Amino acid sequence: ISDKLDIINVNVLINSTLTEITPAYQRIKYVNEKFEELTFADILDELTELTELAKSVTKNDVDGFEFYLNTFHDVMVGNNLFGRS
Amino acid sequence: ISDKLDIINVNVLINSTLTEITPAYQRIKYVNEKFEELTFADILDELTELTELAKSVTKNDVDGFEFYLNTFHDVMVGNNLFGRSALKTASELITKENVKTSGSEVGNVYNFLIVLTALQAKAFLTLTTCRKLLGLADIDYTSIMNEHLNKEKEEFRVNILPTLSNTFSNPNYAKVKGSDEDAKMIVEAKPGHALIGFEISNDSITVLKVYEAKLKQNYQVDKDSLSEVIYGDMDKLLCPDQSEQIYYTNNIVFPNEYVITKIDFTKKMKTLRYEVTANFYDSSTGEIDLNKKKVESSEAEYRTLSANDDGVYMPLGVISETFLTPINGFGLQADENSRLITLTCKSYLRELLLATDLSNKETKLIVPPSGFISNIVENGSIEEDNLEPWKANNKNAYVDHTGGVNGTKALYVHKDGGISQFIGDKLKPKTEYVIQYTVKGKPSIHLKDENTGYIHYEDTNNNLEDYQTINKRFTTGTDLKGVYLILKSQNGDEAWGDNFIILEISPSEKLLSPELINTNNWTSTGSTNISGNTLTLYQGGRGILKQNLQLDSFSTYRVYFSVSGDANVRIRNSREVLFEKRYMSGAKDVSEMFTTKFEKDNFYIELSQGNNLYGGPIVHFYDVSIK
Repeated sequence: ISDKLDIINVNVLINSTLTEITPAYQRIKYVNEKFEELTFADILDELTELTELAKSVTKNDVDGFEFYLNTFHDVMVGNNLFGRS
Repeated sequence: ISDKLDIINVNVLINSTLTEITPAYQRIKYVNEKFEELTFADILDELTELTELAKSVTKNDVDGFEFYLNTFHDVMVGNNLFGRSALKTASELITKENVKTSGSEVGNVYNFLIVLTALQAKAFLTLTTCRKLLGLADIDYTSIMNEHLNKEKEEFRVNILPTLSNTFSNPNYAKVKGSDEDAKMIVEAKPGHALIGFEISNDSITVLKVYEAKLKQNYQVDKDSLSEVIYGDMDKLLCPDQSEQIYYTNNIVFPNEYVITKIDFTKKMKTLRYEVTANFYDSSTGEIDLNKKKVESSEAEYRTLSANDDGVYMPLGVISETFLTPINGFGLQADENSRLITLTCKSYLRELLLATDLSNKETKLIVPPSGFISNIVENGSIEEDNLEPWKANNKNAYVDHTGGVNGTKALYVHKDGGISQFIGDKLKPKTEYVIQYTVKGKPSIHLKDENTGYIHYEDTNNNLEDYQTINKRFTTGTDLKGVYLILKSQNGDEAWGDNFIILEISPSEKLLSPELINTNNWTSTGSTNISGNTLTLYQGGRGILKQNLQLDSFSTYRVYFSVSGDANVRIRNSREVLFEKRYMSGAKDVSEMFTTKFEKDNFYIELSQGNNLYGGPIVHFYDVSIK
């Protein structure tokens, strides 16, 4: 029973870190997977479809890509409400 | 406490998967539900609103609809921060909360997978529809959709399916009491058919509803061959009521390529004993050959429910995989501490999946129908507003839409014009039938024949202020071809009903018990005399009355004696004994139950009494019989 309780507590802490980090993680993963060829270093179609994305990524907003990067770092280090990393 | 901890851990994992997947899920669900008509294949207003929506859907952003689709797939497969998959946690949950579930774990988890894959497919469909509606260039999302669905089904096949059970039991229970009147049942399928599901329902009378169908490929089912059968003596067979009951529990399991086709319950002397037959089925073709394997309930494991005034808990619900499939195993379990009875079958769904859908093939899985297919009263529920089957004689008694089982269209009657439906042909003579219907008011139902004044079923005088569901049984005996159902109002009042059902229950066979012993086969030795129907052993002689018998395999029998004097009786084999007793002085009358076990060979009854200097007196047997 004590072993089960240890596992449950670890899972609860994982739930907390997920609540904190999952949106930034998912958005970073999507943007990375959708800019592989360009960073790896129909044509006009893909170029326009990725230029729209680029515009959506460099946009300086409260919910911008830079916001998600900074929050990812803060949750990695432990700059949270409760000091968990 | 450990069980509670398991439940809590499963709930925590569900919380994690929710945190990961709930936004994409909600947005996909909303977009799908808001693009139904367009993908189903004020005007300008809705078109402009859906053009704005489409613009909001095809927009390439970090938080676009494609982003949510990709994240949904990634959380389904397990491409997360910590390598957990929504499918694994969903399977864990389902495996835990399978309390009142009708199907198996394989079926439930695969139904979860089906609903999610359908969500994703419809999401891609509405995405393409939006792109077309706006006028943009086709991106052909079929490749991405196929990749996602195939990877998800592969996740399920590899990491989920191997650890799921394929056994399904009955979900619910009901208190019931039945007659111990030597009942018998034979749930049998047509020679070229198989059993695929059962449904036990108890509204007012208990009824079993068995399905049958032909198979095609890899245990698939022929949708153009579904058939139903109804049985009524299911409560009389699984209930002790007054004087105890015995159940021979044993989980028959046949090898693969075999499909159950018959189940014979034989209730002889308060012992419930079922035998199952399984025909051979070729996985490649859809034909079931007449190569049969028969398995019975093993003797050594029987459980007895003692007599109790309260009724026992009999199964209730749909005993069937989430998708109709052949049955590979069958068993019955009984619990005395709770007086529970559970039917538990074992299906082939894993094989069908591994051979078809999980191989990127095609499948048409049939869901257990929640209504009687064999119903002979067309449009009984009266959902189609046009009463083409039914009809009204006089300008009254019409379709009251407000009436009926909540959201339906009931039949109504006011003055003297009754609504009638012709159902004379689709019947049989002297075969039992079950009628059922819900009604409100003061109705009057009659199954009447225009020719001859025979009145099969009649129901009158019922001040049902609220909706009440009547179920009765009856028989038929007349021309039949001129019989039809009629709904009028008692005297002159008004009333309306719905949910008309007339089922043809299969006839129940009476359990025959052979006499087994005849006076003409009494191998006697020593000083002993058989006079008509009496046996006499003389004291002082080393004589005995041995008689050979022929007993079935795992059957039960009852021996009746009326003895006077000191007697000993032993029903036994050469190496096993079924019964043995020396009643000593008192043996006026005695009935004794004895079983056979896995023997059925060289069984004999010995009437004997061994003593030395006892000479003169005699011992007498009367009415010695095995039944």
